[PDB]
Amino acid sequence: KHHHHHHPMPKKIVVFSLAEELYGLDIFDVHEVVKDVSITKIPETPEFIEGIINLRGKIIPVIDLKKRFGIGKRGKSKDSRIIIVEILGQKAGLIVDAVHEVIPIDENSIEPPPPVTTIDTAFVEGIAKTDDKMIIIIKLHFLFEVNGKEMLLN
Repeated sequence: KHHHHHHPMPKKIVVFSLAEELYGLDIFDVHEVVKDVSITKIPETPEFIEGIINLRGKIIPVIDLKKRFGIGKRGKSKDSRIIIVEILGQKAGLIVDAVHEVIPIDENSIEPPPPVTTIDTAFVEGIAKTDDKMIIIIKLHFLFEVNGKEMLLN
């Protein structure tokens, strides 16, 4: 890849909400955003695996982040979406209450989480701070890892 230095190209975070809290992902990790509809529940899976979607002929497992993180089960509406990401070279869907904004940030303002924070640090890449808000940048790596093994993943 040939890079350009003509003008500043800031880190852009897609900010979404889960109940009363703000979370983010780098736009680079956001492949697409689909509506939170027609999730087919799959028997014998963990509760946080809401099910699957059929997206253009591909099976995509969808996680409910509130169930994964232990967040209050409030905030769902028509604004709900499924953010398509890639975890270990596989497509995955993350349920969110809404994509609110896309904000530029200095990557160097992102702080490592303390040992114990809003959600398990296993799920936290770093902590950014916007408006007068805390934004946890989610780490995608282990979202599907149940004990030593990946569910519906690998």
